[PDB]
Amino acid sequence: MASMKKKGSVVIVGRINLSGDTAYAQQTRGEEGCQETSQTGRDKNQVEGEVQIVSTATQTFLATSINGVLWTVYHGAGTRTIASPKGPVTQMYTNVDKDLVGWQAPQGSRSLTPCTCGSSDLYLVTRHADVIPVRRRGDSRGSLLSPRPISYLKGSAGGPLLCPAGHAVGIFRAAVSTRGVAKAVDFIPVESLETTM
Ligand SMILES: [Zn+2]
Repeated sequence: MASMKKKGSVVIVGRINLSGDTAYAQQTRGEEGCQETSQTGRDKNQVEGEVQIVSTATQTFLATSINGVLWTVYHGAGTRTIASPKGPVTQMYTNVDKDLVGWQAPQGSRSLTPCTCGSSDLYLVTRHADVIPVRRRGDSRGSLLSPRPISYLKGSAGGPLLCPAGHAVGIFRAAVSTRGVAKAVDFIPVESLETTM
């Protein structure tokens, strides 16, 4: 028991910048700093924007701020704390059944607003900063209008589905693939987030 360790914190290691006419990924922490920060839970880096790239020891994925909470998928983060300026921060919300977790959003981050457009014309934002058009087909599913290999969506879970105006419609959870090609996406709708809150 003396040698028993705690799980590391989730660490913010970059962001998906959607502020211009061009989407792009930025790294803010390399692997050494990520490892250190995961162990201490102390992250003194300034966080900015809506969509963060987060990492554990085994996965790199996305987390999206909506209504002042930084949301991601349970299959990425599990029950982990997130590193912060004040030390490790415990989850505010944990729901394995929805594949959804959330922490209070980092100081200096920006939150997306939930979509009030009633829009079914969506855009998926990926960990590689691709913006992929998606037509919504139900509460929690949409079809890719432009096929991608499923490998191209690796680490996009936790990122947003946006409406044409840039409002949050949902959090990407998982893709449906045929012969390696993603044809549809499953997501956690923003209403489900609101209910959890
Ligand atoms: Zn909207």
